[PDB]
Amino acid sequence: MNNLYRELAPVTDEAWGEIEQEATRTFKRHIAGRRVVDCTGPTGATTAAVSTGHLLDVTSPGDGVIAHLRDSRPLVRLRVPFTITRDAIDDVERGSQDSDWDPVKDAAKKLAFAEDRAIFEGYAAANIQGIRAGSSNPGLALPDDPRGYPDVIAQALSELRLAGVDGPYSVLLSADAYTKVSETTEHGYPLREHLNRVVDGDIIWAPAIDGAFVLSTRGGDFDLQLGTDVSIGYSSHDADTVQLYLQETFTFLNYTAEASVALSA
Amino acid sequence: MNNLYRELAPVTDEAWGEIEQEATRTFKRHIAGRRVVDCTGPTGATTAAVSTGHLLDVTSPGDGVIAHLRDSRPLVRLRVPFTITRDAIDDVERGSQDSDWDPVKDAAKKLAFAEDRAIFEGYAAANIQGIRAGSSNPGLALPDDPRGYPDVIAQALSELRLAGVDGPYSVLLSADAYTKVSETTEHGYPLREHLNRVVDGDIIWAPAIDGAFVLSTRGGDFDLQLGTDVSIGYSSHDADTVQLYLQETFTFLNYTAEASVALSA
Amino acid sequence: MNNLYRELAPVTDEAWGEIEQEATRTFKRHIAGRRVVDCTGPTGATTAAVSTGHLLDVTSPGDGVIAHLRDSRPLVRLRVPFTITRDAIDDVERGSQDSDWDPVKDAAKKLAFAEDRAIFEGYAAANIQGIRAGSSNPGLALPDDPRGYPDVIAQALSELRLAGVDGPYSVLLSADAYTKVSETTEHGYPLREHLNRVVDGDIIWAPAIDGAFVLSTRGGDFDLQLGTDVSIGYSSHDADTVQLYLQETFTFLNYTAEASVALSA
Repeated sequence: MNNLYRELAPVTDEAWGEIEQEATRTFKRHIAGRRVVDCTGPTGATTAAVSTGHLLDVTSPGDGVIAHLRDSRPLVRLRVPFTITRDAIDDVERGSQDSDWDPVKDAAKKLAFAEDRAIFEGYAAANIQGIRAGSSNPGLALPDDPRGYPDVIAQALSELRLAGVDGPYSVLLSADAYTKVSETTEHGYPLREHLNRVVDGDIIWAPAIDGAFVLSTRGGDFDLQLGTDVSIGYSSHDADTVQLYLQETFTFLNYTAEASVALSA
Repeated sequence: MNNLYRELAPVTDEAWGEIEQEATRTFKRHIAGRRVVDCTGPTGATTAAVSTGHLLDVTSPGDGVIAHLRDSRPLVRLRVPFTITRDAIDDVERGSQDSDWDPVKDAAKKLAFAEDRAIFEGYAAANIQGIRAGSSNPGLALPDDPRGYPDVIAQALSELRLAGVDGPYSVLLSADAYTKVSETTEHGYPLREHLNRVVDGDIIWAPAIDGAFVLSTRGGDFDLQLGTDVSIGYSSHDADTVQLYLQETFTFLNYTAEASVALSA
Repeated sequence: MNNLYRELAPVTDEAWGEIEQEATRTFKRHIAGRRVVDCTGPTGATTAAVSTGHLLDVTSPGDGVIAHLRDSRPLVRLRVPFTITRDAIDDVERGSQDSDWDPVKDAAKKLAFAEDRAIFEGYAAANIQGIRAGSSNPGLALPDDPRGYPDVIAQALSELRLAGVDGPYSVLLSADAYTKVSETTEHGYPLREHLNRVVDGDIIWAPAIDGAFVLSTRGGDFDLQLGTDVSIGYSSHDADTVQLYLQETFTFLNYTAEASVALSA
């Protein structure tokens, strides 16, 4: 057995396969960060913190001793509990499709949005600085006319060039901002066909974040430290329902404050 | 012999080859569904229904017994009768072309439109829910200016993204709506060259349906269960004509109500 | 794991072996049908219905299309819940006999009687016609003097001969009717030794049914379609008791209405 207690769940292996596929697809769909950032681990269940390598002054233990407490960032565990009906589970070994995995999908969306907001917006209670607060470049703003977005993006890319940051650059837009750039034409010309040439990397739907971000993807600038990847485990059950949860443990380290521009909403 | 009774038809093998080729080409041309939906079977002549895996409460047979009647969806057989002249058949072994297979073509069009309207518009008498009624996403509408269609399509695709549905997405338009998007330019730029980039799958002529549909083609969301594929069989003949029919038996299962948007006319 | 959730039950493997043996013996003892009828399957967990091969007229989907909905009979699942004490289970690995499996026995009796009454008496809520309602031969009656039973049975067998139905014929009697024919002598001669020669097949105790039935056992006339054979699974437990259930899913098809005579009580 294992800390997930899957062997205790009234969930047949076919329904485990279904819940795993639904969670994996929904998380991969909503998660923006792991396309951009370097993705280190999973280092395992025993990793509690990561070495920042820095040292902190602390009161000496005794005469003439110098004491430096070593700095580290703790890993945070996020867990989203979700309840699936036993009806939907038992239907699976009867060969069903259209078992209602909407609790799994909504849970995986909440988890992906919590991770992505920890990465980009920061999560103070975990001491995750986040790309927005950890960005040294001038904060831009998106206009109300999406036809201006290639201007603000070429501005941000000129900030990145002047800051000395290599490509390949990539741009992340919030869900509505991506809708706008998906509709928009300039004089009938597809404006995302202009963006696909202004931006030499990729243009990414990031529904969790606010405004937009322009980033380098040269590597080494952003590091998502996974302790444990997205895991499905058992909480409880009753006559009608099984309480499961989605869980991961991670921390985000922002190594290069110049490597990002925040485009505020 | 066989339930088609082809051996009883006054139709030479060359004219069977001609009628089969005409029916196959005309059905493949008109049928939209089988390009989008997963296409399971033909499971054979013995399949009468498909397991939905669900269970239905029914009155118990006796004290303390629990009885659950198992849910299933019946297969429907569609048959279109068509009459070809014996003149046109006997001409075939004389090496003719321009034998009048227009009855075969009109029959294959009626059959393809009946299948596609069962899939998309639903067929109440078969308990086929259909994608339109079985779609949970907000119902859109097409504008009178086709230059607006990339907007309504990027709207529907944003609904699909927000609903968490993967691509590759595809768009089906009714015959006139496809004519309109085939003509249209925006500022001279081919508007279907914009659509070919907004839509990462395919843009499909679907003359049977009303308005338009935007769908995912990731698989597993729509399942056309063929009992028997399109089959040509013999009904009767007289001195001048042979009554044939086109027939198939199928059911359509709509597993993912979120995976579709109906764009009403 | 599996839809029975046996791995979740606090029931040691020795007590599983005991409960399986008690259920199997008690079901085989009470079940009359499966000695007479052909017994097809178990076809598996995915079978929801059986093809009757017939076709049903339904409203056409469109001009000139002919639509026939295919007829099928749904499978019914019967479940009898039964509670065994954990005392009786834990006694088993201590090497006990006279663990109180009377809940298992009473459950297997209720299940066997529900199946046999579905087969013979019919089960309207499952659309099981049943041999009694599905018998075309004249309905006989049993007399109050069991010494008349060889007469009524030779009458029924003459009905079967005149109806053109082969042997080997068999006779099923309700529990008291079998008691009566077990006691009875005519002039000291064992009357079941007369019946063993009037009836060339077998004489069967059928406690579930009313009156008696005389049947052919040539095969092909009666078909019990098992989806899943008698299965033991776990519902819940507490500190003192385990709620289990006995379950099967089946349907009965009565192919030859002339092949049976109902001898009413």
